[PDB]
Amino acid sequence: STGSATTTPIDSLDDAYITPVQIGTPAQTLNLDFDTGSSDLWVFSSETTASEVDGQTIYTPSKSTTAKLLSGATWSISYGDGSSSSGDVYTDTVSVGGLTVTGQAVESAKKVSSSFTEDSTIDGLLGLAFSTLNTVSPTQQKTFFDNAKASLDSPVFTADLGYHAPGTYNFGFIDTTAYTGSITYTAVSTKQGFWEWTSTGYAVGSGTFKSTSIDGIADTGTTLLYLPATVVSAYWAQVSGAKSSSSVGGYVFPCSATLPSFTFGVGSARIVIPGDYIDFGPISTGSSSCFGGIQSSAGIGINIFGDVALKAAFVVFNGATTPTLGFASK
Ligand SMILES: COC(=O)[C@@H](N)Cc1ccc(F)cc1
Ligand SMILES: COC(=O)[C@@H](N)Cc1ccc(F)cc1
Repeated sequence: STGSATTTPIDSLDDAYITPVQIGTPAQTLNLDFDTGSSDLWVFSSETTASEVDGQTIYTPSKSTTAKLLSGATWSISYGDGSSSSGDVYTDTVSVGGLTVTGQAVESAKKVSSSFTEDSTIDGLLGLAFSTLNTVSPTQQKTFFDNAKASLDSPVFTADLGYHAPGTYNFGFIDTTAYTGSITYTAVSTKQGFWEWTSTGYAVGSGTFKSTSIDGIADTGTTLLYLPATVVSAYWAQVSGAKSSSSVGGYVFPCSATLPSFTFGVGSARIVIPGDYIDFGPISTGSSSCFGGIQSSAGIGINIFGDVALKAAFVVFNGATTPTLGFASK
């Protein structure tokens, strides 16, 4: 089997991407944020505290003839920005782009933090990291990909995120028309439960490539590219007037600037992020200070190849017995 679904930016900055997901019988379609940096499929629901729902579409398990309470199971998750959600668990039929999993754990939110409530475009998350990170207790549950894997034509999914435009998540096949050149594959560490890999270096604009190992994760749920402070300083030094602002929370730059590209290495291959992908617009409405799309990871504890990086590539998440990642230009 295979599946193929379009993923759409939630706003004009590509803050995040939503993909329609069919849950239950008859189908209830929710727009979920496919997250390769987490392993829970959770949704706004008829159980979510009413004051914490503001425009999201909800899953109502009582209206699904295939929903079953997973007795005794609860979940609770906290993310990198400090947001969080928690609740109980149903199993139900879940389909993405024509690919159907029966008995998928659908984690129903009883509580969500304010950043979730305040975003009306995200109806929940669909985790695509390794199932070892799933938070369901006392019986950990498998991700949608883990459940689908054995049925797929090939045990892979691909992320093809658009710049200010829709893109595609495919399951079970590699669309050879969706990229240019060849796909370069690179080793993955599954020890921490993420798609963790090592970039071979970087370049700023037309500058020389610096060969240096940068360990990080391929995170479709993260908006920005978070890299070591040395790398980030080298990038922003090429933008006149750019500076790190403690009050704003990162590097800002004059909105009048033209940004240089940023290249990252994948083995001997190179992925080029155009400068425009690094512009996240005014820090507040009407400001002439703009927020940068490359930021320091120093306060995180790991480097994160988020959407800024991934949208410059066609990315293969190869879930074979020994997982690997593939990157191609496009
Ligand atoms: C960090 O929160 C999220 O990822 C979601 N609320 C999506 C989102 C990300 C950034 C932003 F400026 C607006 C929305
Ligand atoms: C740092 O982790 C992240 O931000 C994503 N991997 C998870 C995440 C996705 C959407 C959202 F609204 C909040 C958090």
